[PDB]
Amino acid sequence: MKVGIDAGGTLIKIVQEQDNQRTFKTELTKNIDQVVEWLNQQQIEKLCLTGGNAGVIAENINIPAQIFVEFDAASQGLGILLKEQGHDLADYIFANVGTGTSLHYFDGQSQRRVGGIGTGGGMIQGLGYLLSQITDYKQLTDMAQHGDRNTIDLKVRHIYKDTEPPIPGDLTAANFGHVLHHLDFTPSNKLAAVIGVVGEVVTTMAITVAREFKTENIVYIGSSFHNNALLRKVVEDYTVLRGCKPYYVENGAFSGAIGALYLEK
Amino acid sequence: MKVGIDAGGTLIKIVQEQDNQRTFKTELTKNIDQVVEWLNQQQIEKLCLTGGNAGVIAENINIPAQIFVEFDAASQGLGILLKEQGHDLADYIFANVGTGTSLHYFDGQSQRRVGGIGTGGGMIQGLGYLLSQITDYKQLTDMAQHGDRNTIDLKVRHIYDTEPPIPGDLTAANFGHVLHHLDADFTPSNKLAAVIGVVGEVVTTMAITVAREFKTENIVYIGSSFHNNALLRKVVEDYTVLRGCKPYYVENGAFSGAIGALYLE
Ligand SMILES: CC(C)(COP(=O)(O)O)[C@@H](O)C(=O)NCCC(=O)NCCc1ccc2c(c1)OCO2
Ligand SMILES: CC(C)(COP(=O)(O)O)[C@@H](O)C(=O)NCCC(=O)NCCc1ccc2c(c1)OCO2
Ligand SMILES: Nc1ncnc2c1ncn2[C@@H]1O[C@H](COP(=O)(O)OP(=O)(O)O)[C@@H](O)[C@H]1O
Ligand SMILES: Nc1ncnc2c1ncn2[C@@H]1O[C@H](COP(=O)(O)OP(=O)(O)O)[C@@H](O)[C@H]1O
Ligand SMILES: [Mg+2]
Ligand SMILES: [Mg+2]
Repeated sequence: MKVGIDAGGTLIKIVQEQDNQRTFKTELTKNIDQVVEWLNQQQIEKLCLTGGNAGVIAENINIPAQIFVEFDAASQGLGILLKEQGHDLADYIFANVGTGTSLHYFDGQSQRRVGGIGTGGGMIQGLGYLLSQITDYKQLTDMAQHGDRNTIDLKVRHIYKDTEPPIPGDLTAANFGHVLHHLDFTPSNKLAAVIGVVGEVVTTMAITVAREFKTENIVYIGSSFHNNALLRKVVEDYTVLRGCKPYYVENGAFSGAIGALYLEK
Repeated sequence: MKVGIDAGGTLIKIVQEQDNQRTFKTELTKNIDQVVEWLNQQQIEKLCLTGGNAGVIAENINIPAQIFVEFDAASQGLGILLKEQGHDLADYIFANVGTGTSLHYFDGQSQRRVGGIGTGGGMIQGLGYLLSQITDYKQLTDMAQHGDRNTIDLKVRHIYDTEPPIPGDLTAANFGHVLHHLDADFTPSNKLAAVIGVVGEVVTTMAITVAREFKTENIVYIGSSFHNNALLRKVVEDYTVLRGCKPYYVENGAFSGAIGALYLE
């Protein structure tokens, strides 16, 4: 029984490894006390930790464990998942959309963090609550899927009216830029708008560093995508529209947890 | 007299050259017909137009107008103002924070658009409205200046008693602290500071990124989004300096396109 844990800002991602068969488990970071409780009802050969709240588990537990830096673990665990699912990428950008967003360039050998931005799942939840007073994640994201962004977001065509614009008319020109023109807004529409801006910024920054480091492959991981097809859709379609190849990975959110186990030896 | 006009998504910038004197004027883009009726009264030697709404002006007036693309006009005006204000820059990014944001790299001889994002002035107004119900720009910005982002934004140190792999004071996630502070009723000022906060962080991030890519330490910020918004300017200025780049703000920078259309011929 080997256990990899990525204790991040919002979710604790738990990977158990036993007989080459891995099981996946997730807890809220708010419930970190229940993860410690659970760990001590377990027999564990090796415990491998990563992410911001790894210290909290490390100090509150009796058994020995080892801490690894999340950027390396994510990069190592991601690489493992990609290969198992049939993707042979000599290089790629990967964007880790957790509570916040961290961007890395994997050159084929190692990773380097090339950027980051505070627009992630934290903002989806945070700004989502402020606009809808919903706290429940499933409730929030499900509702957002029905949303229409037309009355909230402003497109290039809306600025350029009938004159042909210098860049595609369909692009978002300003997020939340149509609001002051439609003053006569449902939580669906508002929540979809929040997810939309988060998506478009992440994709923008991803595509920019992808171009900077001369690769067309962009991989998107993080729990921010779970139960949120709209976010996934917003990211993939713009990646494609800029001539890059988006990649999604099953259990991609557990890259840090798996990478920790791999970094351990 | 001579008249240059940048008719944008939110503001119409008007530069009047008469008797060796410049007059800088702003009218709301909702009042475009009003601007049109003013142009028809006037004695004008040369009318030069740019921006998305330039076409609405041209088809409604009774004199000829020369139309140019706002990217080329913005660049020409900015290079004029820069040289006039003592600046001798070999190369730079210029970040145009208008209704939306457009990023450009000036190599010495010409500009090329290197990216954009819909986080800008129009987001500040629309999103600000949803969180406060304030539709008056001046009320919106004034209110936001005394805002405190502490209880709303999530920093890197808050995710990590551990030493983080990147500086702890940085924003990890905008609005990422909201779920932790549910009990607090969030003041309009504090919410609006965080709106301005995320807009400033995204644009500055992208401008720093493209600056690194095109190998320039100079980033010139323009656009009327900075008008009456010390917070935005500060957010953008401090983080540009934070990342080892030189930020430049230009007197009449928001009128770059209006000036530049008069000198693009
Ligand atoms: C911190 C962390 C690695 C933690 O991983 P996780 O818990 O999985 O989200 C991840 O959230 C992250 O990379 N967040 C974004 C950190 C970042 O690169 N911020 C730059 C955006 C920014 C731009 C301007 C800023 C600023 C911050 O602080 C003040 O001025
Ligand atoms: C269009 C315009 C030049 C108009 O000038 P102005 O009125 O001076 O702000 C300016 O607002 C601008 O550059 N806006 C941003 C356009 C852009 O580069 N968008 C990319 C961000 C984006 C990312 C993903 C998207 C998307 C848009 O559309 C849906 O999918
Ligand atoms: N069951 C859930 N509870 C809360 N947030 C969730 C859940 N499922 C997905 N999320 C989303 O995932 C985000 C966290 O993503 P993750 O990659 O786990 O980041 P971290 O490593 O910071 O925990 C949340 O902010 C939210 O947008
Ligand atoms: N008088 C004003 N009324 C409304 N918004 C203003 C005003 N002055 C400055 N702004 C801000 O500047 C933005 C417009 O910037 P600008 O560069 O003029 O954009 P555009 O070229 O699209 O008109 C607005 O979205 C708003 O945030
Ligand atoms: Mg994480
Ligand atoms: Mg403009």
